[PDB]
Amino acid sequence: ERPDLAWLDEVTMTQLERNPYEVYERLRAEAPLAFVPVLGSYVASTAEVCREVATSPDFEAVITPAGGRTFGHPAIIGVNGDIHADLRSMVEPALQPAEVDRWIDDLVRPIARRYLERFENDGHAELVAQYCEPVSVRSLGDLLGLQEVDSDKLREWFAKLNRSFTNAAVDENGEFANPEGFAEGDQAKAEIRAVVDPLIDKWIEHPDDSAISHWLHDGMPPGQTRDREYIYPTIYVYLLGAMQEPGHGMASTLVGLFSRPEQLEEVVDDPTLIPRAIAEGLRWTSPIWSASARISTKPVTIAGVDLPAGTPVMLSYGSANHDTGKYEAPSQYDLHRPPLPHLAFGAGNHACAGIYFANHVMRIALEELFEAIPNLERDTREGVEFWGWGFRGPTSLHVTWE
Ligand code: HEM
Ligand SMILES: COc1cc(C=O)ccc1O
Repeated sequence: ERPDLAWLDEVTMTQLERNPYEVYERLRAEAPLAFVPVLGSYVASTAEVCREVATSPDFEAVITPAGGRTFGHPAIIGVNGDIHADLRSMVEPALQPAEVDRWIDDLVRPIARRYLERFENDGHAELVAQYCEPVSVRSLGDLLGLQEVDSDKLREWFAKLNRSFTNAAVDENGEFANPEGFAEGDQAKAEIRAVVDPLIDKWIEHPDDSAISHWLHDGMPPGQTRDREYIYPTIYVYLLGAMQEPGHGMASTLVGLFSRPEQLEEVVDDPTLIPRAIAEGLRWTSPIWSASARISTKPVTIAGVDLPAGTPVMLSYGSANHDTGKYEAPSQYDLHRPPLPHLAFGAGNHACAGIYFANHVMRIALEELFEAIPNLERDTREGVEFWGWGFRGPTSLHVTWE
């Protein structure tokens, strides 16, 4: 409908999944708020527009259409008002910094060592499947009370939920172009129910220190628990992004450090630089790249576009984190980039609830990896491909050493 952006009519879903950065570089220059036809939504591409929409009193949370098809109601990312306040109060206790500091090291460090012990003397590894994803899901899985769910299964679940959640392509009429692409999401949810329903049965009668047991019990009147149908969509929120993103973050940080070998050496020599390395990794390839959204609650003007009430806007934080109005040569990883705010954890009342936990998981994992394999080198015989528009990370990370 906007004549000068008619080229957007020819942008494809596959192009956005394989490499969104060229289209979004054009968006940041041409139309920081733009309707992208294949996504069927306005998209915010710049840091200023993303932060404004995420913090605006004239917007509230909404799930993307394929995200809502995948999670249903009430997913913590998609609700507001009293329901959102309750779900935030439900998830926040185990994520409080003072609480995380009590146990995070005894949680993640033995897990990192266990996975490292399986390959640290091999001279070769694929770090996404052998280290980053397992440490991420095993840490969170244990925290949640899913100790008896294998890391293989947790990784399978987040991969299926990922593809269903981001099955965003629509046709001329705004209908999903790939309706069959939700089926594996439905299959994942059905498997999750068969595993987690007996655990919830047990936690209702015998609460313990698992996070999901506390989601059932915390803040409730005596003898009551939150209904499982009320909490399952937030369980799915965790079983996708909370399981997937710390692994994406550490893998992307490693890819960035490999691209700057002098800086990889710096960090191996001085592991106190790992937090700064991770912060730049999250900016450089944001794990949650364009998965969240808001909806206007009143008519509002953003980036010169007059939006009616009820207008969804996708927040492409991964593009916002390459805003050249903020950063110099953002496409390059640079450990020594001057520390600035970034949007990889979002903004506003729906900003990431697990920042402190997530940074610790990534930090400890990289600490133990560099301790165990200080001469880590990237297998330059194999390339690193990134995939994903909603959630983005490297599909593999082949390394060698010795
Ligand atoms: C590097 C890892 C992670 C990244 C980059 C990340 C990023 C994000 C982003 C971008 C959002 C949406 C914010 C917005 O819409 O403005 C979000 C929401 C959320 N994240 Fe994180 N996340 C990570 C890990 C985690 C972990 C490990 C947990 C839980 C232990 C978690 C819990 C949540 C929750 C509960 C929300 C929903 C908040 C709400 O809607 O009120 N995240 N995250
Ligand atoms: C923290 O987990 C999630 C976060 C988001 C943010 O947009 C979307 C789906 C998720 O599962």
